[PDB]
Amino acid sequence: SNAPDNYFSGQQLTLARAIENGEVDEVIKLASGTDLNKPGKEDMTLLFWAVMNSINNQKTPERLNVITMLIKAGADPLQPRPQGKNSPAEFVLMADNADWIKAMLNAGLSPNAVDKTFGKPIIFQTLEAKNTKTLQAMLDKGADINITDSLGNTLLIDALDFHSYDHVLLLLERGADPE
Repeated sequence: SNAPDNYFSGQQLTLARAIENGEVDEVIKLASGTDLNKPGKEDMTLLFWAVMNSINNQKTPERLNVITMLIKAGADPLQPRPQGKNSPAEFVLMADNADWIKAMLNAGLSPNAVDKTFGKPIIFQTLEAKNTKTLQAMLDKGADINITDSLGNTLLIDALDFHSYDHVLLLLERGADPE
């Protein structure tokens, strides 16, 4: 049957079970003596495991706090996956709401962070979301609204180019430099 044992063994499996249980104090305890960043099987990581298991109407605030506590303990929210697949922070910036990114910003994720594969500001991932909530979270936490990619494009230029009007209008309302 399907269980965290699909991905993890040993001390990582013990911590994956505490994550699955939404047990914040036990996660805090186990994290110290667990390799937080070594992938398990199928490229699964403990932090991706915490993002998946947060989707539960039981103990929801505590399950978001498990994400925060894993990052404070040294789980890397910017760790890439193989073959150019993205990090937990980049992944949750495309989501329909900002609960995940807020849990990571609460653990000291920089709103100006760049990805470790390509060096792109992770805030560009918000332009892929269906609404402006993750961009609002990053700008609210003090992201540079005028940060550029390697070719000098801003969030505003990219949003205009794709006709992502809701993102354009939020960026303008927040004072994004149009030149």
